[PDB]
Amino acid sequence: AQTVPYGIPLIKADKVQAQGFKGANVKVAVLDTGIQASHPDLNVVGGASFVAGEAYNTDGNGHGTHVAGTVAALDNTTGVLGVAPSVSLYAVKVLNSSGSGSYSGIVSGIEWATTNGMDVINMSLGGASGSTAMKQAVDNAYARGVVVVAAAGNSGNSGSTNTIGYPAKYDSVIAVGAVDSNSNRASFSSVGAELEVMAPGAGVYSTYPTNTYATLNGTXMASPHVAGAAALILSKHPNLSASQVRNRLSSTATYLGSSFYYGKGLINVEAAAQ
Ligand code: NA
Ligand code: NA
Repeated sequence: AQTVPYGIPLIKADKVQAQGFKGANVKVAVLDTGIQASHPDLNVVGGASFVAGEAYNTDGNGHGTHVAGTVAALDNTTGVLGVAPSVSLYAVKVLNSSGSGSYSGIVSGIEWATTNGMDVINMSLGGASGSTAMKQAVDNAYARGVVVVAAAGNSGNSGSTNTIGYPAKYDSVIAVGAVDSNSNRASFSSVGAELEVMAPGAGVYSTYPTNTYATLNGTXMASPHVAGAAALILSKHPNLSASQVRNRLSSTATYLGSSFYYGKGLINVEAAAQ
């Protein structure tokens, strides 16, 4: 009936859901291409669109629905199961159906999340360059107590070259890498002095536009696993500042190898929310 993607047990998330920690009442914004609100295995509680011509509750591309799915697909008997099934999900469309969006459209997106009280902000987007405003936008969301998690990048390792992208590159933002189901790092995963943790990214199955589920690859898939893990930790220890949460994710991580390719290693929501 319900499929449990490899990532859920990979990061010990299933152990936490067992204790009864599902991330209920935690507000999480997915800053992506929108979310097919009508998907049965998903429940968007609200949000906003900073993209012209399209509401936030529609996904013209598929990316946003897949990512939102990894964070909180309903713990029911249909489709998949997400990392934090009881999270209050927010669709913040800042990327058009082509998967591209402006610095401003994104900054506005981040601005809305903080002002509207999201405890976690997920950004599975990024590019070769950043912005003075974007930098400011994330440092404040963070100073304001939100957990900003972003995708590291699908730029492979170009030697000793830093392929980590923005917004990830910033220090107030968590740069997530990608591992397969074997816990080995996936080839597309970006390498850099900023790679912070690794989460499932290869062959991630989740909800997908027009009431179905697909398998995709990318650090974009890795990212909603830590945003999902932040949610469980916060549901367990509510009065935990963003920094404490950030620390327990990295600190407790399962070492796999060199931090330039792994950061602190694979995550372990169970050790983290301890
Ligand atoms: Na489900
Ligand atoms: Na960062």
